[PDB]
Amino acid sequence: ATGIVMYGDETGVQQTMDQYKDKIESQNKFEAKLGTVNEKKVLIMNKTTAEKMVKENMLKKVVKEDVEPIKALPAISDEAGIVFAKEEQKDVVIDGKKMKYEGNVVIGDARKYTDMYAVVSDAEYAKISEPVKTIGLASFKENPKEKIFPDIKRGSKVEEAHMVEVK
Repeated sequence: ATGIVMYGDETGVQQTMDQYKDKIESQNKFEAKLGTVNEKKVLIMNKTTAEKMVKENMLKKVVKEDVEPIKALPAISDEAGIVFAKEEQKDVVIDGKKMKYEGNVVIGDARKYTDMYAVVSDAEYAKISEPVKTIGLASFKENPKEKIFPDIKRGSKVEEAHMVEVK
């Protein structure tokens, strides 16, 4: 793996990219809102953002003890947002709207930063008041696992980070 997915405030994610800019060959920033539902964390994004994550192969279905990138985002509409979680969850309500369960899909190669992931229409997302967070994907020119990754984890710029296999 040569990718690192990081989560946190935009400024912390950006500062981290900046620190390692000459070592990074590509990067992607995705905005989401981090909230809670039923004592669990939920990372909420809009359709436009989730579609872009699918194009980077960053939404991955959990399969046995591994992961496989989803190739299409399930249908999203104002009357039917979706939720991804480890187990079936049919009572997830976000901003008064019940989400439709769409399986055990995670960002990157493991469940990090949240318990569940929700995707709602762009118009629905605009109405959610929860704090905005940035999900950053950095693809490194060379293996960053032995020094860069632990330094990011020990640091205080991002809230969470994990190694991932890039597209």
